[PDB]
Amino acid sequence: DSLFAGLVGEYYGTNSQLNNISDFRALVDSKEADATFEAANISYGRGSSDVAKGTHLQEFLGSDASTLSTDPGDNTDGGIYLQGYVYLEAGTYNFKVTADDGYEITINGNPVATVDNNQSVYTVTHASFTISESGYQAIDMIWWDQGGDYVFQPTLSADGGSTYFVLDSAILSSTGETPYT
Ligand SMILES: O[C@H]1[C@H](O)[C@@H](O)[C@H](O)[C@@H](O)[C@H]1O
Ligand SMILES: [Ca+2]
Ligand SMILES: [Ca+2]
Ligand SMILES: [Ca+2]
Ligand SMILES: [Ca+2]
Ligand SMILES: [Ca+2]
Ligand SMILES: [Ca+2]
Repeated sequence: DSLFAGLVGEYYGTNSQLNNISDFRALVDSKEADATFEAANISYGRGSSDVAKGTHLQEFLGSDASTLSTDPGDNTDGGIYLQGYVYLEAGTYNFKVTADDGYEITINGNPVATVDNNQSVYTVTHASFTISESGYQAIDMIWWDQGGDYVFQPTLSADGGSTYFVLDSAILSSTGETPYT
């Protein structure tokens, strides 16, 4: 599998409505990804006029779009599924996520940030969680756009919410091996 400083990204589009996490996960299950990419700087958007139309996905992904495997065709609705590893020291953390529409982030298989509905842009400060052992932790994310505006910026705090960082190539690994890229 390729080793890079990022998460493995998949994009899926649909012409059905995405109302909630279940709907997007079912879309992921239903087919092969419409495009793959390397998610090395997970701060996407904001934009307008549907993520799944035209070149809006490219604009949304920005700095990560040069790794797209293809340019998807138009759809009404769409979203991303990211998976891989993140280096975190043992301790307490919490996410603070800005998004339109919803999303779910899991670490070591456990949900740590959830918005199970559509929404115009909103920032949630999520509850803390603990990491028991320093190292590369498993992480995955889903996010979608039902239409209209779109943005997705998870940030993470290690210091009780005083400072937050974007998850990017400093700490992400596609396989859990140390990237030297
Ligand atoms: O991007 C849109 C936009 O913000 C709409 O005004 C809101 O109602 C939707 O839920 C969201 O998807
Ligand atoms: Ca699939
Ligand atoms: Ca396109
Ligand atoms: Ca950008
Ligand atoms: Ca609203
Ligand atoms: Ca829709
Ligand atoms: Ca939207």
